[PDB]
Amino acid sequence: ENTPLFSPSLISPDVLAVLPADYTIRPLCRSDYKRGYLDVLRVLTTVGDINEEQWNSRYEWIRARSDEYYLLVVCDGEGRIVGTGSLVVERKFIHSLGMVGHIEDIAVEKGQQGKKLGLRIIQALDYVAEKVGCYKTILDCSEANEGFYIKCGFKRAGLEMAHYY
Amino acid sequence: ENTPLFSPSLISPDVLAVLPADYTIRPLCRSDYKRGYLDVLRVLTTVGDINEEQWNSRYEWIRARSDEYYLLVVCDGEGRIVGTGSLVVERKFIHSLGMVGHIEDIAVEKGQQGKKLGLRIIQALDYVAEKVGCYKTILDCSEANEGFYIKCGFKRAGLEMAHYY
Ligand SMILES: CC(=O)SCCNC(=O)CCNC(=O)[C@H](O)C(C)(C)COP(=O)(O)OP(=O)(O)OC[C@H]1O[C@@H](n2cnc3c(N)ncnc32)[C@H](O)[C@@H]1OP(=O)(O)O
Ligand SMILES: CC(=O)SCCNC(=O)CCNC(=O)[C@H](O)C(C)(C)COP(=O)(O)OP(=O)(O)OC[C@H]1O[C@@H](n2cnc3c(N)ncnc32)[C@H](O)[C@@H]1OP(=O)(O)O
Ligand SMILES: OCCN(CCO)c1cc(Cl)c(-c2nnc[nH]2)c(Cl)c1
Ligand SMILES: O=P(O)(O)OC[C@H]1O[C@H](O)[C@H](O)[C@@H](O)[C@@H]1O
Ligand SMILES: O=P(O)(O)OC[C@H]1O[C@H](O)[C@H](O)[C@@H](O)[C@@H]1O
Repeated sequence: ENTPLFSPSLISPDVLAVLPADYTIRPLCRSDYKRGYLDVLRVLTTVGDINEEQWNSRYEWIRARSDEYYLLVVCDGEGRIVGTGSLVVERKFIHSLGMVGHIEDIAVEKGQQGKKLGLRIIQALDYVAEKVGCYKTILDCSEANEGFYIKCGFKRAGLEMAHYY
Repeated sequence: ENTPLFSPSLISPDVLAVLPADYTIRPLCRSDYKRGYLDVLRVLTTVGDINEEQWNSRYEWIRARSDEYYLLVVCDGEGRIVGTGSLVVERKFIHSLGMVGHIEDIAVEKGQQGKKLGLRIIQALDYVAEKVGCYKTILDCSEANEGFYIKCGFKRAGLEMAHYY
Protein backbone atom coordinates (compact mmCIF):
# COMPACT_ATOMS: atom_id res chain seq x y z
CA GLU A 1 0.00 0.00 0.00
CA ASN A 2 1.27 3.50 -0.98
CA THR A 3 -1.37 5.44 1.10
CA PRO A 4 0.42 8.11 3.28
CA LEU A 5 0.20 7.64 7.11
CA PHE A 6 -1.07 11.27 7.23
CA SER A 7 -1.88 14.13 4.82
CA PRO A 8 0.99 15.34 2.58
CA SER A 9 -0.44 18.89 3.28
CA LEU A 10 1.28 18.57 6.72
CA ILE A 11 4.77 18.49 4.98
CA SER A 12 6.56 21.92 5.18
CA PRO A 13 6.64 23.41 1.65
CA ASP A 14 9.62 25.62 2.66
CA VAL A 15 11.54 22.48 3.70
CA LEU A 16 10.63 20.66 0.42
CA ALA A 17 11.80 23.82 -1.46
CA VAL A 18 15.34 23.78 0.10
CA LEU A 19 16.18 19.98 0.15
CA PRO A 20 19.06 18.85 -2.13
CA ALA A 21 17.90 18.24 -5.75
CA ASP A 22 15.71 15.05 -6.18
CA TYR A 23 15.47 14.54 -2.33
CA THR A 24 11.99 14.68 -0.74
CA ILE A 25 10.32 14.46 2.74
CA ARG A 26 6.96 12.64 2.91
CA PRO A 27 4.77 10.68 5.34
CA LEU A 28 5.60 7.01 6.01
CA CYS A 29 3.56 4.45 4.02
CA ARG A 30 3.26 0.65 4.67
CA SER A 31 5.50 -0.34 1.67
CA ASP A 32 8.44 1.62 3.27
CA TYR A 33 9.31 -1.77 5.02
CA LYS A 34 10.99 -2.69 1.66
CA ARG A 35 12.58 0.80 1.07
CA GLY A 36 15.18 0.42 3.92
CA TYR A 37 13.22 2.20 6.72
CA LEU A 38 14.41 -0.11 9.57
CA ASP A 39 18.03 0.03 8.18
CA VAL A 40 18.07 3.81 8.87
CA LEU A 41 16.84 3.21 12.49
CA ARG A 42 19.90 0.90 13.01
CA VAL A 43 22.07 4.07 13.33
CA LEU A 44 19.91 5.11 16.35
CA THR A 45 19.83 1.95 18.52
CA THR A 46 18.94 -1.81 18.44
CA VAL A 47 15.95 -2.47 16.13
CA GLY A 48 16.10 -6.28 16.74
CA ASP A 49 14.53 -8.70 14.17
CA ILE A 50 11.19 -7.55 12.57
CA ASN A 51 9.37 -9.57 9.82
CA GLU A 52 6.86 -7.99 7.38
CA GLU A 53 3.80 -9.42 9.23
CA GLN A 54 4.93 -7.76 12.56
CA TRP A 55 5.66 -4.52 10.57
CA ASN A 56 2.11 -4.59 9.08
CA SER A 57 0.51 -5.06 12.54
CA ARG A 58 2.44 -2.18 14.19
CA TYR A 59 1.87 -0.01 11.03
CA GLU A 60 -1.92 -0.57 11.29
CA TRP A 61 -2.02 0.19 15.09
CA ILE A 62 -0.21 3.52 14.29
CA ARG A 63 -2.47 4.29 11.27
CA ALA A 64 -5.50 3.76 13.61
CA ARG A 65 -3.79 6.81 15.42
CA SER A 66 -2.42 8.99 12.56
CA ASP A 67 -3.87 11.94 14.67
CA GLU A 68 -1.06 11.19 17.27
CA TYR A 69 1.83 9.51 15.37
CA TYR A 70 3.38 11.63 12.55
CA LEU A 71 6.24 9.47 11.11
CA LEU A 72 7.98 10.90 8.00
CA VAL A 73 10.96 9.82 5.85
CA VAL A 74 13.65 11.54 3.73
CA CYS A 75 14.14 9.83 0.28
CA ASP A 76 17.18 10.37 -2.02
CA GLY A 77 16.99 10.69 -5.88
CA GLU A 78 16.58 6.83 -6.21
CA GLY A 79 13.55 6.56 -3.79
CA ARG A 80 15.70 4.92 -0.99
CA ILE A 81 14.93 6.03 2.64
CA VAL A 82 18.02 7.93 4.00
CA GLY A 83 16.37 9.70 7.04
CA THR A 84 13.51 9.21 9.60
CA GLY A 85 11.71 11.45 12.11
CA SER A 86 8.66 11.11 14.42
CA LEU A 87 6.31 13.56 16.14
CA VAL A 88 3.88 12.14 18.74
CA VAL A 89 1.19 14.65 19.85
CA GLU A 90 0.29 14.22 23.56
CA ARG A 91 -3.20 15.44 24.63
CA LYS A 92 -3.24 17.19 28.06
CA PHE A 93 -5.84 18.59 30.48
CA ILE A 94 -3.38 21.46 31.39
CA HIS A 95 -3.01 24.63 29.23
CA SER A 96 -6.77 24.67 28.36
CA LEU A 97 -6.71 21.05 27.07
CA GLY A 98 -3.32 21.80 25.35
CA MET A 99 -1.19 19.51 23.13
CA VAL A 100 2.61 18.85 23.34
CA GLY A 101 4.72 17.78 20.31
CA HIS A 102 7.31 15.04 21.21
CA ILE A 103 10.15 14.59 18.66
CA GLU A 104 11.47 10.96 18.66
CA ASP A 105 13.75 8.57 16.71
CA ILE A 106 15.63 11.06 14.43
CA ALA A 107 18.11 9.06 12.27
CA VAL A 108 20.11 9.86 9.09
CA GLU A 109 22.06 7.11 7.21
CA LYS A 110 25.82 7.55 8.06
CA GLY A 111 26.93 8.14 4.41
CA GLN A 112 24.22 10.90 4.28
CA GLN A 113 25.03 12.72 7.59
CA GLY A 114 26.36 16.32 7.66
CA LYS A 115 24.21 17.53 4.68
CA LYS A 116 21.39 19.33 6.68
CA LEU A 117 19.01 16.29 6.30
CA GLY A 118 18.67 16.12 10.14
CA LEU A 119 17.87 19.88 10.24
CA ARG A 120 15.21 19.52 7.47
CA ILE A 121 13.63 16.58 9.40
CA ILE A 122 13.38 18.78 12.59
CA GLN A 123 12.07 21.77 10.60
CA ALA A 124 9.43 19.44 9.03
CA LEU A 125 8.41 17.98 12.44
CA ASP A 126 8.16 21.54 13.99
CA TYR A 127 5.95 22.56 10.98
CA VAL A 128 3.59 19.60 11.66
CA ALA A 129 3.45 20.44 15.43
CA GLU A 130 2.60 24.18 15.02
CA LYS A 131 0.06 23.34 12.30
CA VAL A 132 -1.87 20.81 14.46
CA GLY A 133 -1.83 23.38 17.35
CA CYS A 134 0.89 22.19 19.85
CA TYR A 135 1.94 24.90 22.38
CA LYS A 136 5.57 23.58 22.41
CA THR A 137 7.77 20.80 20.95
CA ILE A 138 10.14 18.94 23.29
CA LEU A 139 12.66 16.08 22.93
CA ASP A 140 15.34 14.26 24.97
CA CYS A 141 19.00 14.14 23.84
CA SER A 142 22.59 13.31 24.97
CA GLU A 143 25.33 15.84 25.74
CA ALA A 144 27.01 14.54 22.53
CA ASN A 145 24.11 15.66 20.26
CA GLU A 146 22.80 18.70 22.25
CA GLY A 147 24.69 20.98 19.76
CA PHE A 148 22.66 19.66 16.76
CA TYR A 149 19.36 20.54 18.59
CA ILE A 150 20.74 24.06 19.47
CA LYS A 151 21.52 24.61 15.74
CA CYS A 152 17.82 23.58 15.09
CA GLY A 153 16.59 26.34 17.49
CA PHE A 154 15.90 24.15 20.61
CA LYS A 155 16.94 25.32 24.13
CA ARG A 156 17.86 23.22 27.24
CA ALA A 157 14.68 23.06 29.41
CA GLY A 158 15.42 20.34 32.02
CA LEU A 159 16.64 16.79 32.69
CA GLU A 160 15.56 13.44 31.28
CA MET A 161 15.34 10.79 34.08
CA ALA A 162 14.95 7.04 33.38
CA HIS A 163 14.00 3.75 35.11
CA TYR A 164 14.98 0.44 33.35
CA TYR A 165 13.10 -2.92 33.80
CA GLU B 1 -20.17 7.88 35.04
CA ASN B 2 -18.07 5.93 37.61
CA THR B 3 -16.50 3.49 35.02
CA PRO B 4 -12.65 3.42 35.51
CA LEU B 5 -10.51 4.77 32.58
CA PHE B 6 -8.60 1.43 32.76
CA SER B 7 -8.68 -1.84 34.75
CA PRO B 8 -8.25 -1.53 38.56
CA SER B 9 -6.08 -4.74 38.21
CA LEU B 10 -3.34 -2.37 36.87
CA ILE B 11 -3.16 -0.60 40.34
CA SER B 12 -0.12 -1.81 42.43
CA PRO B 13 -1.47 -3.88 45.36
CA ASP B 14 1.79 -3.23 47.30
CA VAL B 15 1.23 0.53 46.90
CA LEU B 16 -2.46 0.24 48.01
CA ALA B 17 -1.22 -1.81 51.03
CA VAL B 18 1.18 0.97 52.27
CA LEU B 19 -0.88 4.20 51.64
CA PRO B 20 -1.98 6.15 54.77
CA ALA B 21 -5.21 4.74 56.31
CA ASP B 22 -8.40 5.46 54.20
CA TYR B 23 -6.28 6.83 51.24
CA THR B 24 -6.52 4.98 47.88
CA ILE B 25 -5.03 5.12 44.33
CA ARG B 26 -7.41 4.30 41.44
CA PRO B 27 -7.93 5.02 37.73
CA LEU B 28 -9.51 8.34 36.71
CA CYS B 29 -13.27 8.24 35.96
CA ARG B 30 -15.40 10.92 34.16
CA SER B 31 -17.12 12.15 37.41
CA ASP B 32 -13.66 13.13 38.83
CA TYR B 33 -14.33 16.62 37.18
CA LYS B 34 -16.47 17.32 40.32
CA ARG B 35 -13.99 15.70 42.83
CA GLY B 36 -11.33 18.50 42.46
CA TYR B 37 -9.12 16.83 39.78
CA LEU B 38 -8.25 20.09 37.90
CA ASP B 39 -7.65 21.89 41.28
CA VAL B 40 -4.76 19.46 41.99
CA LEU B 41 -3.25 20.19 38.50
CA ARG B 42 -3.18 23.94 39.45
CA VAL B 43 -0.07 23.19 41.63
CA LEU B 44 1.72 21.98 38.44
CA THR B 45 1.10 24.81 35.93
CA THR B 46 -1.71 26.87 34.26
CA VAL B 47 -4.84 24.72 33.68
CA GLY B 48 -6.82 27.70 32.21
CA ASP B 49 -10.69 27.62 32.21
CA ILE B 50 -12.32 24.18 31.46
CA ASN B 51 -16.14 23.61 31.54
CA GLU B 52 -17.72 20.15 32.05
CA GLU B 53 -18.63 19.75 28.33
CA GLN B 54 -14.93 20.31 27.29
CA TRP B 55 -13.87 17.89 30.12
CA ASN B 56 -16.30 15.21 28.78
CA SER B 57 -14.95 15.57 25.20
CA ARG B 58 -11.26 15.27 26.21
CA TYR B 59 -12.17 12.43 28.67
CA GLU B 60 -13.86 10.46 25.82
CA TRP B 61 -10.90 11.02 23.37
CA ILE B 62 -8.58 9.59 26.12
CA ARG B 63 -10.97 6.68 26.95
CA ALA B 64 -10.97 5.82 23.18
CA ARG B 65 -7.15 5.31 23.97
CA SER B 66 -7.09 3.78 27.51
CA ASP B 67 -4.39 1.42 26.00
CA GLU B 68 -2.04 4.54 25.83
CA TYR B 69 -3.23 7.00 28.54
CA TYR B 70 -3.12 5.63 32.14
CA LEU B 71 -4.32 8.56 34.36
CA LEU B 72 -4.76 7.72 38.08
CA VAL B 73 -5.70 9.74 41.20
CA VAL B 74 -4.94 9.62 44.96
CA CYS B 75 -8.11 10.10 47.13
CA ASP B 76 -8.08 10.96 50.89
CA GLY B 77 -10.49 9.44 53.52
CA GLU B 78 -13.34 11.80 52.30
CA GLY B 79 -13.12 10.79 48.55
CA ARG B 80 -11.48 14.17 47.55
CA ILE B 81 -8.68 13.99 44.87
CA VAL B 82 -5.35 15.04 46.55
CA GLY B 83 -2.87 13.66 43.91
CA THR B 84 -2.62 12.94 40.11
CA GLY B 85 -0.24 10.97 37.87
CA SER B 86 -0.14 9.95 34.17
CA LEU B 87 1.64 7.25 32.18
CA VAL B 88 1.48 7.47 28.36
CA VAL B 89 2.76 4.32 26.58
CA GLU B 90 4.57 5.17 23.31
CA ARG B 91 4.68 2.39 20.63
CA LYS B 92 8.05 2.17 18.78
CA PHE B 93 9.51 0.25 15.83
CA ILE B 94 12.92 0.08 17.68
CA HIS B 95 13.68 -2.58 20.37
CA SER B 96 11.65 -5.28 18.51
CA LEU B 97 8.50 -3.08 18.34
CA GLY B 98 9.19 -1.95 21.99
CA MET B 99 7.10 0.35 24.23
CA VAL B 100 8.30 3.32 26.38
CA GLY B 101 6.46 4.51 29.53
CA HIS B 102 6.32 8.37 29.80
CA ILE B 103 5.47 9.74 33.29
CA GLU B 104 3.67 13.14 33.05
CA ASP B 105 1.75 15.70 35.17
CA ILE B 106 2.58 14.46 38.74
CA ALA B 107 0.86 16.80 41.25
CA VAL B 108 0.07 16.56 45.00
CA GLU B 109 -2.17 19.18 46.76
CA LYS B 110 0.16 21.54 48.77
CA GLY B 111 -1.43 20.73 52.20
CA GLN B 112 -0.82 17.01 51.34
CA GLN B 113 2.85 17.24 50.15
CA GLY B 114 5.72 15.58 52.06
CA LYS B 115 3.70 12.45 53.06
CA LYS B 116 5.05 9.97 50.37
CA LEU B 117 1.92 10.48 48.15
CA GLY B 118 4.21 11.54 45.23
CA LEU B 119 6.36 8.40 45.77
CA ARG B 120 3.26 6.11 45.82
CA ILE B 121 2.02 7.76 42.56
CA ILE B 122 5.43 7.02 40.86
CA GLN B 123 5.52 3.46 42.28
CA ALA B 124 1.95 2.94 40.91
CA LEU B 125 2.86 4.34 37.45
CA ASP B 126 6.07 2.15 37.30
CA TYR B 127 3.87 -0.90 38.22
CA VAL B 128 1.49 -0.11 35.30
CA ALA B 129 4.45 0.34 32.87
CA GLU B 130 6.24 -2.97 33.72
CA LYS B 131 2.90 -4.83 33.67
CA VAL B 132 1.95 -3.62 30.14
CA GLY B 133 5.52 -4.54 28.95
CA CYS B 134 7.48 -1.20 28.67
CA TYR B 135 11.29 -1.67 28.44
CA LYS B 136 11.90 1.60 30.40
CA THR B 137 10.02 4.52 32.02
CA ILE B 138 11.30 8.07 31.41
CA LEU B 139 10.23 11.59 32.45
CA ASP B 140 11.46 15.21 32.25
CA CYS B 141 12.09 17.30 35.42
CA SER B 142 13.71 20.52 36.74
CA GLU B 143 16.92 20.72 38.79
CA ALA B 144 14.63 21.75 41.71
CA ASN B 145 12.71 18.41 41.70
CA GLU B 146 15.46 16.03 40.39
CA GLY B 147 16.03 14.88 44.04
CA PHE B 148 12.41 13.60 44.37
CA TYR B 149 12.87 11.42 41.20
CA ILE B 150 16.24 10.09 42.57
CA LYS B 151 14.45 9.07 45.82
CA CYS B 152 11.91 7.23 43.52
CA GLY B 153 14.77 5.22 41.89
CA PHE B 154 15.15 7.27 38.63
CA LYS B 155 18.63 8.17 37.23
CA ARG B 156 19.69 11.19 35.07
CA ALA B 157 19.76 9.92 31.43
CA GLY B 158 20.03 13.10 29.29
CA LEU B 159 18.68 16.59 28.56
CA GLU B 160 15.18 17.84 27.81
CA MET B 161 15.24 20.41 24.93
CA ALA B 162 12.23 22.60 24.02
CA HIS B 163 10.87 24.83 21.21
CA TYR B 164 7.99 27.26 22.06
CA TYR B 165 5.39 28.57 19.50
C1 LIG C 1 15.32 13.31 19.63
C2 LIG C 1 16.31 12.28 19.17
O1 LIG C 1 15.94 11.37 18.41
S1 LIG C 1 17.93 12.36 19.68
C3 LIG C 1 18.70 11.05 18.72
C4 LIG C 1 19.41 11.71 17.52
N1 LIG C 1 19.88 10.73 16.55
C5 LIG C 1 21.10 10.20 16.60
O2 LIG C 1 21.88 10.53 17.46
C6 LIG C 1 21.45 9.15 15.54
C7 LIG C 1 22.80 9.41 14.86
N2 LIG C 1 22.98 10.70 14.24
C8 LIG C 1 22.19 11.03 13.22
O3 LIG C 1 21.41 10.21 12.77
C9 LIG C 1 22.34 12.41 12.63
O4 LIG C 1 23.73 12.71 12.61
C10 LIG C 1 21.63 13.56 13.33
C11 LIG C 1 20.14 13.38 13.12
C12 LIG C 1 22.02 13.70 14.78
C13 LIG C 1 22.04 14.87 12.68
O5 LIG C 1 21.76 14.76 11.30
P1 LIG C 1 22.79 15.22 10.18
O6 LIG C 1 22.09 15.15 8.85
O7 LIG C 1 23.98 14.42 10.50
O8 LIG C 1 22.93 16.76 10.60
P2 LIG C 1 22.72 18.14 9.78
O9 LIG C 1 23.76 17.97 8.72
O10 LIG C 1 21.29 18.44 9.52
O11 LIG C 1 23.17 19.07 11.00
C14 LIG C 1 22.81 20.42 11.23
C15 LIG C 1 24.01 21.15 11.82
O12 LIG C 1 24.37 20.55 13.10
C16 LIG C 1 25.68 20.03 13.03
N3 LIG C 1 25.67 18.79 13.81
C17 LIG C 1 25.23 17.59 13.42
N4 LIG C 1 25.36 16.73 14.45
C18 LIG C 1 25.91 17.37 15.50
C19 LIG C 1 26.32 17.02 16.86
N5 LIG C 1 26.12 15.75 17.31
N6 LIG C 1 26.84 17.99 17.63
C20 LIG C 1 26.99 19.26 17.20
N7 LIG C 1 26.65 19.64 15.96
C21 LIG C 1 26.11 18.75 15.08
C22 LIG C 1 26.00 19.87 11.56
O13 LIG C 1 27.41 19.92 11.40
C23 LIG C 1 25.25 21.04 10.95
O14 LIG C 1 26.00 22.21 11.17
P3 LIG C 1 25.90 23.60 10.34
O15 LIG C 1 24.50 24.18 10.40
O16 LIG C 1 26.82 24.49 11.13
O17 LIG C 1 26.31 22.96 9.06
C1 LIG D 1 7.33 14.24 35.63
C2 LIG D 1 6.75 15.47 36.29
O1 LIG D 1 5.53 15.64 36.29
S1 LIG D 1 7.78 16.60 37.03
C3 LIG D 1 6.61 17.73 37.80
C4 LIG D 1 6.53 17.36 39.30
N1 LIG D 1 5.45 18.06 39.97
C5 LIG D 1 5.62 19.23 40.58
O2 LIG D 1 6.71 19.75 40.61
C6 LIG D 1 4.39 19.87 41.23
C7 LIG D 1 4.64 20.35 42.67
N2 LIG D 1 5.13 19.36 43.60
C8 LIG D 1 4.36 18.32 43.89
O3 LIG D 1 3.23 18.26 43.44
C9 LIG D 1 4.90 17.26 44.80
O4 LIG D 1 5.64 17.94 45.82
C10 LIG D 1 5.83 16.21 44.21
C11 LIG D 1 4.99 15.32 43.31
C12 LIG D 1 7.03 16.79 43.50
C13 LIG D 1 6.40 15.35 45.32
O5 LIG D 1 5.31 14.83 46.05
P1 LIG D 1 5.28 14.83 47.65
O6 LIG D 1 4.08 14.02 48.08
O7 LIG D 1 5.45 16.25 47.97
O8 LIG D 1 6.59 13.96 47.91
P2 LIG D 1 6.86 12.60 48.76
O9 LIG D 1 6.46 13.07 50.12
O10 LIG D 1 6.31 11.40 48.08
O11 LIG D 1 8.44 12.60 48.49
C14 LIG D 1 9.31 11.48 48.51
C15 LIG D 1 10.64 11.92 49.11
O12 LIG D 1 11.23 12.96 48.29
C16 LIG D 1 11.37 14.15 49.04
N3 LIG D 1 11.09 15.25 48.12
C17 LIG D 1 9.89 15.70 47.73
N4 LIG D 1 10.07 16.70 46.85
C18 LIG D 1 11.39 16.92 46.69
C19 LIG D 1 12.22 17.84 45.91
N5 LIG D 1 11.62 18.74 45.08
N6 LIG D 1 13.55 17.72 46.01
C20 LIG D 1 14.15 16.79 46.80
N7 LIG D 1 13.43 15.93 47.54
C21 LIG D 1 12.07 15.95 47.52
C22 LIG D 1 10.43 14.02 50.21
O13 LIG D 1 10.91 14.84 51.27
C23 LIG D 1 10.48 12.53 50.49
O14 LIG D 1 11.67 12.25 51.19
P3 LIG D 1 11.97 10.96 52.12
O15 LIG D 1 11.84 9.67 51.33
O16 LIG D 1 13.43 11.16 52.45
O17 LIG D 1 10.88 11.28 53.08
O1 LIG E 1 10.18 14.67 24.89
C1 LIG E 1 9.58 13.46 24.49
C2 LIG E 1 9.77 12.48 25.63
N1 LIG E 1 8.46 12.47 26.32
C3 LIG E 1 8.43 13.21 27.61
C4 LIG E 1 8.39 12.31 28.87
O2 LIG E 1 8.93 11.02 28.62
C5 LIG E 1 7.35 11.96 25.77
C6 LIG E 1 7.37 11.29 24.56
C7 LIG E 1 6.20 10.78 24.00
CL1 LIG E 1 6.34 9.97 22.51
C8 LIG E 1 4.95 10.90 24.62
C9 LIG E 1 3.80 10.40 24.09
N2 LIG E 1 3.56 9.12 23.76
N3 LIG E 1 2.39 9.03 23.28
C10 LIG E 1 1.82 10.24 23.29
N4 LIG E 1 2.71 11.11 23.78
C11 LIG E 1 4.96 11.58 25.85
CL2 LIG E 1 3.52 11.82 26.72
C12 LIG E 1 6.13 12.10 26.40
O1 LIG F 1 17.43 2.84 22.75
P1 LIG F 1 17.18 3.97 23.73
O2 LIG F 1 18.08 3.88 24.95
O3 LIG F 1 15.72 4.21 24.06
O4 LIG F 1 17.61 5.32 22.88
C1 LIG F 1 17.08 5.58 21.56
C2 LIG F 1 16.63 7.03 21.36
O5 LIG F 1 15.21 7.17 21.58
C3 LIG F 1 14.62 8.50 21.77
O6 LIG F 1 14.17 9.06 20.53
C4 LIG F 1 15.50 9.56 22.46
O7 LIG F 1 15.16 10.86 21.95
C5 LIG F 1 17.01 9.40 22.27
O8 LIG F 1 17.67 10.12 23.33
C6 LIG F 1 17.48 7.95 22.23
O9 LIG F 1 18.82 7.92 21.68
O1 LIG G 1 3.51 23.93 31.71
P1 LIG G 1 4.78 23.27 31.21
O2 LIG G 1 5.88 24.28 30.93
O3 LIG G 1 4.57 22.27 30.10
O4 LIG G 1 5.25 22.34 32.48
C1 LIG G 1 4.34 21.41 33.12
C2 LIG G 1 4.96 20.04 33.41
O5 LIG G 1 4.64 19.10 32.36
C3 LIG G 1 5.38 17.84 32.24
O6 LIG G 1 4.74 16.78 32.97
C4 LIG G 1 6.86 17.87 32.67
O7 LIG G 1 7.23 16.58 33.19
C5 LIG G 1 7.23 18.88 33.74
O8 LIG G 1 8.65 19.13 33.66
C6 LIG G 1 6.46 20.20 33.65
O9 LIG G 1 6.60 20.91 34.89
